[PDB]
Amino acid sequence: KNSLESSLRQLKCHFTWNLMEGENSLDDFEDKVFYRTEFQNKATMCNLLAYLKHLKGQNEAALECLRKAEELIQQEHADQAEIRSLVTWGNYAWVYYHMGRLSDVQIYVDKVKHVCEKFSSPYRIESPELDCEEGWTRLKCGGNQNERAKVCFEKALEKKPKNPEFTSGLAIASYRLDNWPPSQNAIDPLRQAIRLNPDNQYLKVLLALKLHKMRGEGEKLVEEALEKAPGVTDVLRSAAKFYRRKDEPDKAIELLKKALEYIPNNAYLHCQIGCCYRAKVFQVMNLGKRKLLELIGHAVAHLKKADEANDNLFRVCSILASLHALADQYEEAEYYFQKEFSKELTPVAKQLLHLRYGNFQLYQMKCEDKAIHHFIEGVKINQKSREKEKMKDKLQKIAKMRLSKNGDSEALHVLAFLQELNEKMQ
Amino acid sequence: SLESSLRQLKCHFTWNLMEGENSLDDFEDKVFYRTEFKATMCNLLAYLKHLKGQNEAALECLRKAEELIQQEHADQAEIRSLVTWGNYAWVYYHMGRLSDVQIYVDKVKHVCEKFSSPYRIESPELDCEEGWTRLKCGGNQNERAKVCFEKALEKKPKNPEFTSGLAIASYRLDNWPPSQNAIDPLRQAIRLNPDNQYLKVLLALKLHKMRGEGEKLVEEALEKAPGVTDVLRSAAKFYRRKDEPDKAIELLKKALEYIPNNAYLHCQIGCCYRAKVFQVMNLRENYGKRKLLELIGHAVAHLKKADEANDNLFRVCSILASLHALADQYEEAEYYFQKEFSKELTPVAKQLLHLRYGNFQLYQMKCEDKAIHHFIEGVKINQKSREKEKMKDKLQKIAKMRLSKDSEALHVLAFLQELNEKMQQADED
Repeated sequence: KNSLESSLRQLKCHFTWNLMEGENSLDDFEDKVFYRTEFQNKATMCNLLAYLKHLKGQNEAALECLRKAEELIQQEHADQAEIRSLVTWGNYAWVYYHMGRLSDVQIYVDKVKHVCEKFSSPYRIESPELDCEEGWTRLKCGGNQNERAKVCFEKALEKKPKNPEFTSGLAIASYRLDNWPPSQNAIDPLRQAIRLNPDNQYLKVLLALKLHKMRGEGEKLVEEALEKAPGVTDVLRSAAKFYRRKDEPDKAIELLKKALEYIPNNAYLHCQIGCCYRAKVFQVMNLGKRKLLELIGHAVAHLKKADEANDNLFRVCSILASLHALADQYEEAEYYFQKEFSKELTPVAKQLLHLRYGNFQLYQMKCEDKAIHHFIEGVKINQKSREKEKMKDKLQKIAKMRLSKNGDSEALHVLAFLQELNEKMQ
Repeated sequence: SLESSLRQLKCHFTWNLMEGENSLDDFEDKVFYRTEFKATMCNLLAYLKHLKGQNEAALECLRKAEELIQQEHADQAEIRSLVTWGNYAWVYYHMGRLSDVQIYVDKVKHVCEKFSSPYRIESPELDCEEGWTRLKCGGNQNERAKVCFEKALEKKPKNPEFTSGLAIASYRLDNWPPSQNAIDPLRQAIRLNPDNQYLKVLLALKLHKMRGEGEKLVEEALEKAPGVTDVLRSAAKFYRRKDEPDKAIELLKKALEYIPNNAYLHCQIGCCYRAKVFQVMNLRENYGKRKLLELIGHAVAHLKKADEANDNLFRVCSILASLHALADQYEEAEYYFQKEFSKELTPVAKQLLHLRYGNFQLYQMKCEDKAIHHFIEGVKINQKSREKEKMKDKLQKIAKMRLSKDSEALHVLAFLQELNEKMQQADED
């Protein structure tokens, strides 16, 4: 008595979760997932890949994944496949429907309906009104209970968008969530989790990293985790992070080299390691031309691969630029500086860029004039930053040393301008 | 197990609402003071009374809630009534009234069979899978992925995997705090709810916080609903933020009429009088002292009702202290200072305090010795802040004086120079 769609809308699977919310870009999202899947966290994999291929218009190839998934489901979670396939089947249902295939869609809505009548609880249904009655309860509890409350109102609106009550709920919840951001007492469930799964070494590295964030336990946690599963890339990846943060670049570079052997095209890996080489450069400078030249070479090769993979996910041009700068490569430096200006930029960052480039003009190039354009355009940007305040100090310096020579006319404007900002603040 | 199956019913007993609360009193208060401001209400309450052994007391609200639901939703009584029944059943189980328990479960099973969807099922393994997926998309799906594993634990608590999920979701939400759009949902909800003035005030507070229409919204809601406390209370916050506290105070006074003794109201109005007490001081060209004191008198009385009601929700001793201090009624200032020290406090707060007190001890009280102790202790604390400096600084002045007239102070210079030693090496970095 109803559109085959309306019925498909009620199935639980990837199509009915809402995974593209706020994803401006399907290529971005495709790369973001393909790069993350190279870390072997299972069959949920094949479903996520299917969902994408469908979105890429490759429906044919999507079935290819759904199929490999229900093979994994049958072999490993084998004794009980009926409930484990619920989403895989509903993904089939949706893929076929987009292929205009009414016949198999119907098959799978059947394999679903069956397993659903067989394991249905006589205790709990599904409801917008249930999710809502709960969201109000949590809201009236308040505190960390309001984040769970937002989801509640979200879940009630997916089914029935535009409702007045559920929308009240969402709005109040959200306002509270923006005003008083929730506390993540993660350190606990990480502990509970490690208790439950000692074998899983990834969990240990997260305890180890969050401890160091809230500062002996950590170092041992990572060493156990590195000891048991050196190969597992989630472990190497996040271990390396651990050491970069403890100012141990060699340990991190070593780790990430190892992970790269497993998946040598991973962009997150090239980015990470490039950054670690960059961390060694500064450290070395703090504590030699061939080494800087060779090291700077490394960071550059790696960051280039990330920038080439996906310019939006790997915003790495500033760094490549300041890096080509150290190596006295001034042409490359330019190329990458001019590339950062074309892209989107938080006023905050656009400032840091004007400063960075300004200094590059001021010290590397002979052009103080160019430097001035940026400190100025950088300071006109209304963001309270140490960077604005650093570019001020510099423009006062240059305007003064100018009136030193000729009491010149242009400076008398910059000088006043600046003095107009100091008087206000206070 | 009877309980194993009572986990399968959606009711406050399975919402795990006490997660992160280590005091039941603080909880019952937060809730009770917000209930001075509904079927949802009676159930929440029923849950409270139960939580305090008063189970016949809980059954009461439940009967009332049910009665109320039949009026609001007579046609939907059986579907609205789900949550209530699941409470009934749990309450009875905790009273050992097994036979009445079977009755409310028997009602729930019938309703569920009647209304079950043939396409979807609620399952902890279907929440877990979704959680893993959202986890793998990352980003904003992270908070949504936490709930998924949580939802899986309430249904199936103690599982290795579901907790693994929850661990990781939670690590990442800490690392990368989700973005929070609230401006859209509010306009969308105001349009959909033209009679709920509260939303309008909320939107106004979010606008002004992004700086007009701010005042437009508030004034409409005020004239549409001059008796709704949610509205009066949030409008007052608006006007304080606006800096025009005087209107704030007037609103709060109005809300107080409806609820004489609300600790939240009192704390809020109290803080307002205090904001005026500052403002008055800045002009300083005549008001006078006889006026400060009329105002200090007002704030102190309202903050005191909150302190009395709660010493944990209303952490208002540091404020009371420096309020009697300005007053010159030092004896009282002692009390609130003594109480503040003997309480859990942040290292940074315990500096401010060492400071606020150090100053007190120097200027009004004339004990130079005592201040010295605190500036010392507040600088010994391993924290970095503006107050530590203002504090190292007062020990600079007072050290120099001892040099000019003991030699003890020479060591106050040593530690001083010794401290600022390491510090400059950081600024250069």
